[PDB]
Amino acid sequence: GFLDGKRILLTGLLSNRSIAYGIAKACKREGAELAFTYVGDRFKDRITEFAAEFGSELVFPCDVADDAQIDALFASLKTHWDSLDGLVHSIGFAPREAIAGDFLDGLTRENFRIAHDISAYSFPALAKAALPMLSDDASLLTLSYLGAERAIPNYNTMGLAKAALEASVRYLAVSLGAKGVRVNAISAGPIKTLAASGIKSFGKILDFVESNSPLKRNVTIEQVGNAGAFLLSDLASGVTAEVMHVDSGFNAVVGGM
Amino acid sequence: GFLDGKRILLTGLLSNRSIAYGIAKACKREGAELAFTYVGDRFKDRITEFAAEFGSELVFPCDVADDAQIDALFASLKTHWDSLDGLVHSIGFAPREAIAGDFLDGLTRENFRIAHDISAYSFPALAKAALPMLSDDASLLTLSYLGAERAIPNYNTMGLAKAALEASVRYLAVSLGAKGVRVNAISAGPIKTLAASGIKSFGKILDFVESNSPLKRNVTIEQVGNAGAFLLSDLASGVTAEVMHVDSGFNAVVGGM
Amino acid sequence: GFLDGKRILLTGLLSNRSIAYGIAKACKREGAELAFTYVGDRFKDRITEFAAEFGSELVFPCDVADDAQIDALFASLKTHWDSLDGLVHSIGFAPREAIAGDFLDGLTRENFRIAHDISAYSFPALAKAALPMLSDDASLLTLSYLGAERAIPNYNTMGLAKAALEASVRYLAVSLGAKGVRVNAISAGPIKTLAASGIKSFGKILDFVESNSPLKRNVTIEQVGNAGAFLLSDLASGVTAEVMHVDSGFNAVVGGM
Amino acid sequence: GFLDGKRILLTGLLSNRSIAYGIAKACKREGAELAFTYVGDRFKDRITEFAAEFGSELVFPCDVADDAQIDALFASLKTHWDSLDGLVHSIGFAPREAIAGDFLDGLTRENFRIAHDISAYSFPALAKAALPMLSDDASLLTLSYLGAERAIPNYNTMGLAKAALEASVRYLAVSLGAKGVRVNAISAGPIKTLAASGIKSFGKILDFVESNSPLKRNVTIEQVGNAGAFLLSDLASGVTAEVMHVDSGFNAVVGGM
Ligand SMILES: NC(=O)c1ccc[n+]([C@@H]2O[C@H](COP(=O)([O-])OP(=O)(O)OC[C@H]3O[C@@H](n4cnc5c(N)ncnc54)[C@H](O)[C@@H]3O)[C@@H](O)[C@H]2O)c1
Ligand SMILES: NC(=O)c1ccc[n+]([C@@H]2O[C@H](COP(=O)([O-])OP(=O)(O)OC[C@H]3O[C@@H](n4cnc5c(N)ncnc54)[C@H](O)[C@@H]3O)[C@@H](O)[C@H]2O)c1
Ligand SMILES: NC(=O)c1ccc[n+]([C@@H]2O[C@H](COP(=O)([O-])OP(=O)(O)OC[C@H]3O[C@@H](n4cnc5c(N)ncnc54)[C@H](O)[C@@H]3O)[C@@H](O)[C@H]2O)c1
Ligand SMILES: NC(=O)c1ccc[n+]([C@@H]2O[C@H](COP(=O)([O-])OP(=O)(O)OC[C@H]3O[C@@H](n4cnc5c(N)ncnc54)[C@H](O)[C@@H]3O)[C@@H](O)[C@H]2O)c1
Ligand SMILES: CCc1cc(O)c(Oc2ccc([N+](=O)[O-])cc2Cl)cc1F
Ligand SMILES: CCc1cc(O)c(Oc2ccc([N+](=O)[O-])cc2Cl)cc1F
Ligand SMILES: CCc1cc(O)c(Oc2ccc([N+](=O)[O-])cc2Cl)cc1F
Ligand SMILES: CCc1cc(O)c(Oc2ccc([N+](=O)[O-])cc2Cl)cc1F
Repeated sequence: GFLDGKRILLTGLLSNRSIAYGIAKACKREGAELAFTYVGDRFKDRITEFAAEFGSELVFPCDVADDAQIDALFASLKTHWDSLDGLVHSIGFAPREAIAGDFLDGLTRENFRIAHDISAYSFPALAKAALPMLSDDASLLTLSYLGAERAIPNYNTMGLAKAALEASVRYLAVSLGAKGVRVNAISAGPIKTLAASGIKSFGKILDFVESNSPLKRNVTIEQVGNAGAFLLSDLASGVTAEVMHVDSGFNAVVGGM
Repeated sequence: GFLDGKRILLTGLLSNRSIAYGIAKACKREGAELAFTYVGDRFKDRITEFAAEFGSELVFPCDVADDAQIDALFASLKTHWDSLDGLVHSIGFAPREAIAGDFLDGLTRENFRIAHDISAYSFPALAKAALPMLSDDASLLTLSYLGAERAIPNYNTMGLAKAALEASVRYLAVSLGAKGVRVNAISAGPIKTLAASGIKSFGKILDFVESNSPLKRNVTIEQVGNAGAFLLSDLASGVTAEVMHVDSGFNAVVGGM
Repeated sequence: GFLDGKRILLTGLLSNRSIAYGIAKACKREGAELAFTYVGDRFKDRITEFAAEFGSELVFPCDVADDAQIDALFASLKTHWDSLDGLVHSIGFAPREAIAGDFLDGLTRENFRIAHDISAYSFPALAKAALPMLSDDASLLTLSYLGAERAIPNYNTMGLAKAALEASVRYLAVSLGAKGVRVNAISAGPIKTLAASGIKSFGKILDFVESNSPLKRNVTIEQVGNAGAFLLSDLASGVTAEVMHVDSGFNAVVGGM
Repeated sequence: GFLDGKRILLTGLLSNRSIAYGIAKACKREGAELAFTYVGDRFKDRITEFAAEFGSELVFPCDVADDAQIDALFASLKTHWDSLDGLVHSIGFAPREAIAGDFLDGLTRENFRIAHDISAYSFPALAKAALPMLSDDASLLTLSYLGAERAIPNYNTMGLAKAALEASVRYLAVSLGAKGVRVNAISAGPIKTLAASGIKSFGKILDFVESNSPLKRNVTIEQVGNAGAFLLSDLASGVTAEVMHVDSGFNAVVGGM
């Protein structure tokens, strides 16, 4: 495949419906060797199962809230891999209040801090900790959503955080690009993942993009996965600082009228 | 003037070159009554002078790092004003490291947190604390910069924070808009303010927009001020969730070639 | 007013609901002297009435399909006015087929040509013919719509034409900016004008932005007019190459979900 | 490869440095069968050579200025191919005057008409003529440039035309998407093609993106080609109405300062 020999670390694989799952499958299919992170010892066995699914026994703890775990993640990976060619950042969190109902009602200094810490800061944080072992053609990929660009109901503080995340893509691209490293995001359409249970009225968004997107269909983790594999590969050698929509074209319309 | 009888609170007036100074002058010129905030008792007298300059004796402490000062700000203002028609958010900060040289070198969890806390969170925080006394036609205005949209050298972590700030404009507009309140930003071009001493190679950016902007000239606080007064006024009744460039058109070109 | 002594030529005033009507009223209110164009002798008397409404007896024929009328327009104006400070381009047309139903069904080389000729070319064409008599602080303004940025049902070929029009704003700004002349567009929300009778399901768009815009209300020609007056004035001295949304913030949301 | 069995028609292959050449190579490499168009009998033999290079004897005349040639193109192709899976639109033209020096100096009704006719109209025109034989998973791809989004020196009227072209991508995506067909553009960085000899100071743009792009290098037709192959493939099943930058990230920075 077009990722033959590429070694890629994936965060955020929580279930078989996770976006990271779809990316993992496409990457493995195209020849990559994979490693995975998880959060909390309670989940080690589940991720080891998932990892086995993709021919991997490389799983490491990483709570991105903790500097020590971020550094220890790459120290551990480094015992197995001399170089890292790909990093998939598929991680996000905000307190339920901060993504329910009215934007201001859920706004507190702490809710803001946590959302931005986990959902935005963590991406350039992992990039920085990974840097010493990044191959010169490495590719860093994060996941965003249209709520970064336009106000979407309930998304609220996550929208602010995703806006900072997309900006981080641009600044990381400049910082790491001289070396040859690329940094991109996929702005994915809604997909029924575990995280989607967080978003109130996820169902309504889903119906709405099915009915209004140019392709008149929702995207799948297979589609987001294949797009991700492309960006992580040398096929996308000329692409950096890009936020690529993989959402059936929904971002490009005004729907519902 | 077109702000006759409007009552407007301005943050961020640090000197006579501050963007807030220019906005204040244009607002006063157009008939507004003004109030001002300041940071630290060491600065109370300077701001009282500035305020006197605009026919005001209404100055209040507000360090946006402190929830208690934010709430006390509007409690105090409320003893003088029954309603608030305008709020100017002209406040920003990042640790010098986070805006010098390479993006990653200056990246730390704490530098990130502080930049976003002060430069982004503070805007919807003030909006929320002001809400009870906002008139139905009130207008909230913040200041951003092109580094939010595109990577600019040295701007670094401030770029991430300004990206979150512009997103906050959109979500605030939805939250406060039913009531009739508008929320906008001006993305201003470079202006030799005290804050600009922070940015390394501010001089180079300045020369570059003078030479490459369509108007072949840098903007002034008078120009940004007049634009701000417009947005704060009923003239801009149909305008919300907008990031308006007041930068001699520089954002719209690719210059230097 | 803030347009005291400015002399401004307005195209596209077809009725008292025209966007140009609202702009004219705001400009006159702020002190401008106005002149108007019309299309076809059949309409001379109606426009003279409208013009009288704003204290003007300056009306001139200009079908923008005809080079000769464009040049004769400014030759005639020049007999009355030594200089021109403002130009309002509020003109658009596509064959009904090209804006009904499916984009491709209405697509023909000729429909395309006409839409772009009238709706896009005409703006920089008038700018070029006006140039010799433009004051150094003159301001050129055109009207666009969100269909330029995102696909909207039925808008079709007009969307392509408005995209070219907004690009023309940027290139005109660079061409005319050295001299000091500014060039901008207002992307207006839907307004029940005569032109709106063209757009099938204008009613549905109208309801939809009322229900989904942050301000939960449609814009008025008074609002678009005041925004236009601002851009045409020295208040907007720092603003060029800008497409300003005056649409109750609708562009900034994803609505209907 | 990931285009196994896909049948793809490419326009605009003029030389071995053409962007279409690079796309053709990547498509053939990934398993596609190709067909080609050319302009003028004088060029039939050159394109037959090029086509032989990619294992093809399918070459057809198509001057996009001529409706009859557009329809005859697909009638002819249809004698060889039952279905069409991919279309590459890599065609552009403006009179030299319209892309030299000042935007207005080169502006004439005819120069405008020709640029938009050839560079924009031709894309949805080919899509419409191809429609009856398009497979349900077909993918249409056109080539654009950053001058569509921001004013670039000399690009002038081509910038207006490319703006209309990118809009056409969005409207075509909605029109053809119900069927399942995708429509996208690649906004490519500068590449020393025959067409680039048109652009005055192409050399300066080239140096400038090498020095300022995040990757600090210019893109190649190999890079644009691989990106194109991806978009034309089922790998990009979730991607439509997208303008993908393949320009070393240059669009995402403000350079030169
Ligand atoms: N699901 C969607 O519709 C969607 C759409 C667009 C964009 N995005 C984004 O895709 C990414 C992946 O989410 P998903 O949809 O696959 O849901 P998911 O629940 O399957 O994955 C989310 C991941 O976030 C991780 N996470 C949360 N806090 C963490 C922490 N402190 N440290 C490390 N990891 C942490 C979880 O472990 C989980 O694996 C997210 O960034 C999300 O915002 C998702
Ligand atoms: N100066 C520029 O070129 C420029 C350009 C574009 C955008 N912007 C922005 O304009 C706004 C105003 O900055 P300026 O250029 O007028 O410089 P300035 O130094 O005159 O104003 C900055 C203000 O930030 C305030 N501030 C910092 N920390 C604070 C805190 N914890 N609590 C309350 N206030 C605090 C300062 O008191 C000061 O008044 C900023 O948001 C800046 O990012 C500035
Ligand atoms: N009405 C809306 O909702 C709306 C919304 C957004 C943007 N825009 C735009 O605002 C502008 C004004 O339209 P309107 O809404 O006020 O409708 P309108 O019918 O009142 O004005 C349209 C004008 O186009 C003029 N026109 C058409 N062909 C012409 C030609 N060959 N030469 C000279 N003039 C010609 C007409 O004379 C008319 O005055 C248009 O550009 C329209 O696209 C309109
Ligand atoms: N070369 C670049 O740097 C560059 C950069 C960004 C975007 N784009 C675009 O890429 C596309 C391809 O151009 P290129 O760079 O490969 O140069 P090119 O000269 O190799 O290809 C241009 C093609 O335009 C075709 N063409 C012109 N008029 C035609 C007509 N009437 N009918 C049919 N075909 C016609 C030519 O035959 C030629 O094959 C163009 O659309 C160009 O605008 C090019
Ligand atoms: C609306 C589509 C959508 C967008 C997303 O960013 C998304 O991911 C998350 C959403 C919320 C949280 N949280 O609050 O903990 C975490 C994540 Cl990872 C899921 C989605 F369904
Ligand atoms: C480059 C133009 C420019 C943009 C700005 O946002 C700006 O404002 C600040 C910049 C840095 C800090 N700080 O680090 O504390 C604070 C502020 Cl308020 C000044 C500028 F000169
Ligand atoms: C949908 C909102 C909207 C957008 C517009 O541009 C608009 O103006 C026109 C629309 C169509 C034609 N025509 O085909 O002749 C002309 C004009 Cl001037 C009206 C609108 F109601
Ligand atoms: C500046 C980079 C660049 C952009 C392009 O669109 C490009 O293609 C063309 C440019 C001009 C013409 N013409 O006038 O005939 C035709 C084409 Cl196909 C070439 C480029 F070098």
